Amino acid sequence: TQFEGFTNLYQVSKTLRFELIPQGKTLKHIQEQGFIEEDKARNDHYKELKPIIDRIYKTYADQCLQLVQLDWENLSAAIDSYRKEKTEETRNALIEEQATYRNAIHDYFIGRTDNLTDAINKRHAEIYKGLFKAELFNGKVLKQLTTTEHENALLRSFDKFTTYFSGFYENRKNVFSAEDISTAIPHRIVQDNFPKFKENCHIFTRLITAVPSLREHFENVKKAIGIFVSTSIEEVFSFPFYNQLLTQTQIDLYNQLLGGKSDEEVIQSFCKYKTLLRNENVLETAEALFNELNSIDLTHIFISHKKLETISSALCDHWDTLRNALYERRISELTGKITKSAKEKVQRSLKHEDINLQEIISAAGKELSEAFKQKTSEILSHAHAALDQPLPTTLKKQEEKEILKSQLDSLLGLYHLLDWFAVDESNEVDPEFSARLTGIKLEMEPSLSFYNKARNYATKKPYSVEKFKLNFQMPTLASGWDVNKEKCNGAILFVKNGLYYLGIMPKQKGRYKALSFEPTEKTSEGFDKMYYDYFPDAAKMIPKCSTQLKAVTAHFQTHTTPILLSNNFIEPLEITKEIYDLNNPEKEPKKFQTAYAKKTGDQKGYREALCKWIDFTRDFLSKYTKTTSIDLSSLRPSSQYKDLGEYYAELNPLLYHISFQRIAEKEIMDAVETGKLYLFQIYNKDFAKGHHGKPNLHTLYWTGLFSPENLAKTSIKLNGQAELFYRPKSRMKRMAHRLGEKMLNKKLKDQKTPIPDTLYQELYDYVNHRLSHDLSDEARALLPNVITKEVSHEIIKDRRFTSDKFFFHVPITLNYQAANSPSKFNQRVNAYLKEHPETPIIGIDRGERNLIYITVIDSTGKILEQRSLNTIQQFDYQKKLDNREKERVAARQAWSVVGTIKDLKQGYLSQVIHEIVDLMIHYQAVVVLENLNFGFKSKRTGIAEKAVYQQFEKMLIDKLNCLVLKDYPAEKVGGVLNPYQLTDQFTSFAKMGTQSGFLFYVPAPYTSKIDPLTGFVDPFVWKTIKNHESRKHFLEGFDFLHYDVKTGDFILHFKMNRNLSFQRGLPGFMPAWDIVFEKNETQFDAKGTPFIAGKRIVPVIENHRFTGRYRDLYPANELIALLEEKGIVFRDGSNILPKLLENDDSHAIDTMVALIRSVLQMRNSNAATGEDYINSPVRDLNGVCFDSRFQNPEWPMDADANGAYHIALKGQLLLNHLKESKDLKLQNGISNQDWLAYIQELRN
DNA sequence: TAGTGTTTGTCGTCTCATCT
RNA sequence: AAUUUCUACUCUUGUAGAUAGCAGA
DNA sequence: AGATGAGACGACAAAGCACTA
Repeated sequence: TQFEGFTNLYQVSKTLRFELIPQGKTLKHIQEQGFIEEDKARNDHYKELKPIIDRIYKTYADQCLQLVQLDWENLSAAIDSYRKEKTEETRNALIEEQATYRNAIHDYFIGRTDNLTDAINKRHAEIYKGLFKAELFNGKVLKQLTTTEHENALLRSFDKFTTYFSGFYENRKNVFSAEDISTAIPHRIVQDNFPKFKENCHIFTRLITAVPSLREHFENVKKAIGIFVSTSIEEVFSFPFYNQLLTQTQIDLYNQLLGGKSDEEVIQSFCKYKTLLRNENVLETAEALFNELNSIDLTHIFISHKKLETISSALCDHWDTLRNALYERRISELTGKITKSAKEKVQRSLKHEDINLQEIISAAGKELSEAFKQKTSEILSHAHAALDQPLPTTLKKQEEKEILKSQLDSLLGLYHLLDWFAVDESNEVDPEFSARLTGIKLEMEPSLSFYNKARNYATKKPYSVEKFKLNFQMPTLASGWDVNKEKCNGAILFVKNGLYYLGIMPKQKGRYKALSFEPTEKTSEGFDKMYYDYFPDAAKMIPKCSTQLKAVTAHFQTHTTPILLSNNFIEPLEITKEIYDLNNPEKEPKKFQTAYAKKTGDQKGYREALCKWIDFTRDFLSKYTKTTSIDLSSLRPSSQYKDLGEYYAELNPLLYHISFQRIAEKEIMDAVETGKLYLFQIYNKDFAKGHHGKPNLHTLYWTGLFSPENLAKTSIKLNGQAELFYRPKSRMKRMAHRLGEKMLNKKLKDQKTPIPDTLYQELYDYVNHRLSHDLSDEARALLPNVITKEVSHEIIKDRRFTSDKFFFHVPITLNYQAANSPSKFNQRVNAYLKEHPETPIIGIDRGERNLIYITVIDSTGKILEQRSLNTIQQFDYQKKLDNREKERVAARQAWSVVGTIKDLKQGYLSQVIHEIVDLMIHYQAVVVLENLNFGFKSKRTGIAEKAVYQQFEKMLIDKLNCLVLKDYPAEKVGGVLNPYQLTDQFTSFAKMGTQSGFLFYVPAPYTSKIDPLTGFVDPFVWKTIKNHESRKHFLEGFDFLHYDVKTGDFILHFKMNRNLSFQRGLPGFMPAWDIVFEKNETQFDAKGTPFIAGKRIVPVIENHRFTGRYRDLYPANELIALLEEKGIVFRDGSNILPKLLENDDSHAIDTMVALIRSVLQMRNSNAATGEDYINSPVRDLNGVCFDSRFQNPEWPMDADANGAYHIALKGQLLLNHLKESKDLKLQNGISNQDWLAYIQELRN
């Protein structure tokens, strides 16, 4: 099983795009006929027609909801039982009960409810059937039903033209669906409004029982308005009335009984919403609510569990403190022998329940109240200071964009604060507080969309990529390329001197005139027209065109003798009665399908019927008009065919064929001149006259589609259903590099270091002698290093959108001869890997000093190669460009900068995809990524968490589904004819497992802070130790600390069976460890650059601000300094820890604990001095601790090298587990304990 | 009494309940 | 600063890589 | 928690009907 055998496995479809350049006078004819303006009127009638069409849905849905009468008592009991017992049995009971009620509403729409009679029930089915297709435009559905006359007009306007309404049809199915989707009407009734209405009835009866005078008072309010005159106040708070609360007019009356594109558009709309917040006095109402919390009962003010961790991180040291403080106080009030089961019950309770504010204060201390008060006034003051601050006049300057974002941050900050409180009625919420909070919470709700709408207004490019499809009054334009359907579709392809032209023939003067081109000899100069000949699928076409004809069926039903067909046949086709009888039996399993043989066993009759059917099929192929000549004899004899499946799989490729015939140039040019044909050259900058160099992949697909070898034997299919588009020019400010100016390169003379953006713009302005300001000192120093360029020719920025452009979307099917879908791809991958035990591993990790780092390991774990992918094609992404982008973010903190950073990240990951696939193909290795489910990356990494990287994995999977290398020849596997198929088709981010073809996924955590020589990891959770007694207990856990006089290194023997309270719970292998304090000698690497052994970089300066700045540290030096200062002897090699405890000095003990933490900190980095390395605090079997500063080629170079290398080892673990296991299945994830045990057993 | 302009044929994969 | 169009770019009226479009979040 | 199973939807030429002479 060669690695090159992973090709032609399953079909893959791609949609190529091209820009159509009108040829000759075709643009003049199109403008004269007004096809573009009519299509613009069509796409704009879409929005005009959409509300008109919605009248049908609104009316029909409203009419169906008027007859709904249900007993909601069962649904209420399922809601009560789930709130009563929080068990998974009551949850599934409620989920099923909701699905039952949703279907009860759905049966009113489709007409399958027992509550309505057959006459009414069947009338709804006749409407719901044609409710999501072209029957909306017939007026038939409207004839069953309510509309303006403009409706008739505009619905008649898309008759036989419902293509644009495709996705819209799905959006309307989401409205009437019975599934548990929030877009639907049944879901809104069952799971949204009824729990609200059910809660309203409970709030009502509780108030009336406690305060009976409130009953007559509520009744007076209902009578004084005029709503629900036939219904008393007790009945509107009873379940049967909810059946009359299913329509908007009734919902509006119910709610009223309770209640009584441009720059200036964002300023006028926000200031209108902003000035509305003053009149409602929502700030004064909010400031009054949070002031109530100082005196009201806080046992009924509840905090949402979904926000408790966020509040803990915003008001306390960590996210842990609140959940932990509540845990300790609840364990403090348990009864009897507190087992470990009772503790786990308290843990699980804190994950999914709302905590009242009093229990939080009683468990966290008075310092939370001060944090709650300070944070509340801080947010309220910023929102108060932003409502009176006026917006600027325009968004032209960045200083004016900043104040708009600043005021939105204050508005979103208050909106964030209000979502701290639980909204669900499951808790005993305060009467007045919950009403006043819910009021201002809903009045601050539009501020969230205003934040996103405003950020999108200014994080958008100056373009306008909006386009509308062109139909040319052709309902099925470019639907199929077949020559027979050429007249009905009107779309053909040409090719001339290597240039591909698209031609379409519009209707002539409102009528269909067919252009009959005359083929000539190849010696005649002219175009070459594609003669697309197709026959979709024999399995469906042969019965339809031969024996499923209505005339044939009628003749056989009425008459018995065989019939002859002389229509659409070169020679008449003889059809017998028996072939029809076999194709039309009295049982569902026909004798043709394997089901008959499976359920009967009559193999002889099965084979005889199959042979007769195949003979009839061959005769039909011979006798049919279009297939009479297409190489029918190439098939194998009919007798030995096993089943119809293989015969059709063999016959279908032979039916499809593409041929080219020379057509005189004069005829095509005269057709274009007359207006009968619209020529369009297909252009993608790879057909330009200035082109030189390897082309795009889509250009290669297009070229190889029409290659002679592909024409002779199909491998790329030209599918139908093509589309044409048109993009109006969208220019708002035209800038170009005109002749005589001076262009500045965005790179220095080294061609790898990009200029900072602001410095580049300033230098470009200065070079053209058009800068008023003097050059800055840094810019002046940078100027000698930059290279400027003269303008040879004009270069218009964003020239793509300075003129109207046509477009052509054509789909292709790569690997046409393969199967429709992959069949157990992972099993084949595992078989290949098992049969090739020496296949290397590729590990990819996101570093911190580089965006993407990769290391490849062989079967034995040796590093074959470690490379940095932060520089691609002579351009530094991480070390230079992303650093300047981050500096610009820190200097301004705008939105457009963040958007540009995201776009740059996406582009860089695209280049990384190319590099990864290149390395894959070179090494024939299996690539191991990291699954984003487990762990998260620190903010120091260049790549974000799960946002950009997760899309990168999907893009890599898609690339490897059909991988073509442009340097490879077409014939060789990997070229455009035989692409590599190395991964299964992507389905979903959650659905993909630990393996996807040659892509493996291993858990992210525990891959970087690991000693590559020993597998040692820092076991202590330093956040646990806080007090002096904790430090004493931690320090007394270790066995001894004796100073080796001969080597000058301290040895701190530690056993994993100690200090379990401070460990992370991962023993692994190696029960005992020997932590070593390296003597600070100056070691030399391969390059000879000196470095101090044992050097550590620590950020601990102050307890809270322990990350302000990194500090140098050499643990041995200050260890011996402290020992000398404290008057303790250590040169004798005696134990030191008991002496330290005997000294009982808090400063010495705290410094010792800090030293242990620092020495156990392996990854030491300092961006200011360009330092990033890992130092092992323990010795391996060789007797030396790892030090990446030695730059040993066989060991990781730096910390990112460590991460990538250990990801590769995790992938190797998975591969070895596969190899040893008999079954071809990969273990679902690797446990941290299991991985640690494996690596520590391997290293030791 | 023609003639000019949407449905069908069966097979493939998806997609919600479901036996084991 | 020139792109089916997205990123980065310029000795090269273009370069390297990626690119499955339609409708809608 | 992996299955089978009924039902629905994509593929596209050509058969085959809705309007006009």
